Amino acid sequence: SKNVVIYADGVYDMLHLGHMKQLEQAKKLFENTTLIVGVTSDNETKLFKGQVVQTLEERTETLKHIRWVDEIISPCPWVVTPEFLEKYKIDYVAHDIYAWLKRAGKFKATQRTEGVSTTDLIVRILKNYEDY
Amino acid sequence: SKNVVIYADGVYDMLHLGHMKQLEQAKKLFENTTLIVGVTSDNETKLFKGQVVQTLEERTETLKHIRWVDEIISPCPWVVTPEFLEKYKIDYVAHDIYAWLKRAGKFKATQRTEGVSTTDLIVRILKNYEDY
Repeated sequence: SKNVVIYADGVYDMLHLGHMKQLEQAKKLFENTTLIVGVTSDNETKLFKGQVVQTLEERTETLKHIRWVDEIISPCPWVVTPEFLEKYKIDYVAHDIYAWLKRAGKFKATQRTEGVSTTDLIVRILKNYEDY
Repeated sequence: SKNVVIYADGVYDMLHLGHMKQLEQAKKLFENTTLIVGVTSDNETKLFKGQVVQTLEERTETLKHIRWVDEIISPCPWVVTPEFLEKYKIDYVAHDIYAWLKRAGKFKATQRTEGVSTTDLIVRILKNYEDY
C-alpha cells in the first residue's frame, strides 16, 4: 500500500515493444509505484556506448506516450550514484557495476525480449525481395 | 463532466510518434473520455490498402502500451457503421466517406505529424554512409 519509487534509465532509441515490456515490468514490481525513467544524453551515449539515431528531445518525447512512465529525468546522469537516489527519493533501480546497488538491497532485475527490435522489422520488410 | 466515448481506428503498423500524437489528440477531445482504438485485420488491410509489416497480434500488443488508449477492438470492422456506434456506445469517431458521420455530428478531426515515421528513421541511419 506504500508507494515505492522505481528508477530505470536507458537510451530508448527507436522505442520498441522491448522497451515497453521492460518499463511495464519496472512499473509493476510493486502494487503502488512511481516509475521514474532516465533518458541518457546524446553526448554521453555516443561517446560511451554507441551510435544513437534519435536526439534526446525525440527519445524523450516518445516516452511521454508510454502508459507505465510516471516521471522522466531527461537528460539523466550517465552513472547512478547514492546521492542521486537520495535526491529523488528512489527506493529501487530497475535494470537488467550494479554491485553497490544489490549490496544496498536497492536493485531489482528486469528482462529483455528478443526479435522485437525496430532493426528486426526492416529485416522483415526486406524479405519481400528475394535475393534473386 | 460526462464521460464521452471516442473511437479511432487504423492500422498502427510500426507505431511511431505520429500515431501516439494522434491518439493523445483523440483522447483529449473532451475532459473525460474513454478512448477505444480499433486495429484493422491483416487480411482486409493488405487487400484494401497496402502492405503491412506487423501482424495483428503485434500491432495490437504495442497499442496496449500507449497511455491514451483505454480499450482496444482487435480486429475492428474495416467499415464503421451506425450499428457499430450503437453497439459500443460511441459518441464520436476521431479520424483525420466520413460524410454520414459529420452529418450526424459524430465526427471529430485529428491531425498527422510529418517526418516522424519509422521509415524516415532508416533514412536518417543511412545518411551516415555518404553516397561516395
